[PDB]
Amino acid sequence: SMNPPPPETSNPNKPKRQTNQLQYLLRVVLKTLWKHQFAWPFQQPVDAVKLNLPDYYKIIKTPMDMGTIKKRLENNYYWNAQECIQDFNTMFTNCYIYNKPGDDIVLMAEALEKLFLQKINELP
Ligand SMILES: COc1ccccc1S(=O)(=O)Nc1ccc2c(c1)CN(C)C(=O)N2
Ligand code: NA
Repeated sequence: SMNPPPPETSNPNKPKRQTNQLQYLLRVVLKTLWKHQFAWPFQQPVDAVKLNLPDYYKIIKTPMDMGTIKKRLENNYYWNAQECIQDFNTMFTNCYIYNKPGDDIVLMAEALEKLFLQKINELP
């Protein structure tokens, strides 16, 4: 039932880059998912305590969320767009691993993932 430390959004010895694809990821891909009606459960690390998911971090070993991704993009944390896309991917996959098909949270993820894949297709 306890919360690990959240994923790092800074790392001084990690090599950083600003690519036009990273800037799109923040301006278009994240900005869009963030405003969606189903974004709220993914805007911060899962709080296993408040949300009574005491098995969450017993099951999910690579947690990720949009609050973390957003800060990482804001902190120029990534080397390339693929690293960032990978964090979105981890976020979705965790949801599908942890919860059951037909859970409301799964239908939420599923709608953001459809939207995500549509906005990523238009990646410059
Ligand atoms: C039943 O609780 C919920 C159902 C749908 C959406 C959100 C909630 S909750 O925020 O009250 N609790 C919740 C319940 C389950 C999850 C999560 C949150 C977050 N998450 C990423 C996950 O994978 N499972
Ligand atoms: Na650098």
